[PDB]
Amino acid sequence: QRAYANVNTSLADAMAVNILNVKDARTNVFWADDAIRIVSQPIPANHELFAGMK
Amino acid sequence: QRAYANVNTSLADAMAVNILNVKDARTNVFWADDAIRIVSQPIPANHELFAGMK
Repeated sequence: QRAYANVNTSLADAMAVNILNVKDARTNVFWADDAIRIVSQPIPANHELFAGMK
Repeated sequence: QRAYANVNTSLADAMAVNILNVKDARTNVFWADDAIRIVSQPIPANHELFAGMK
């Protein structure tokens, strides 16, 4: 399990939480291409079961 | 404009109007033909948005 470590230390008891967005700002987004996907499934309204609608 | 004048005299200030219905008698109507226009227009139900019906 320790082979998957990312942070160097565990959360302590009294640790203060910093807030990185202090002020309103317009974002700039960057990623490696692989990170985001779009999953899409078809909706079968062409099936025999729907005979009313075109 | 005077070509359209159908009356010899404009309305005075104090002038007696005369209502001609003193009784409930049932009408007898006469007109010169083409005095009543009947306007018609189709209802377009054949459109593809209506496809769920004949």
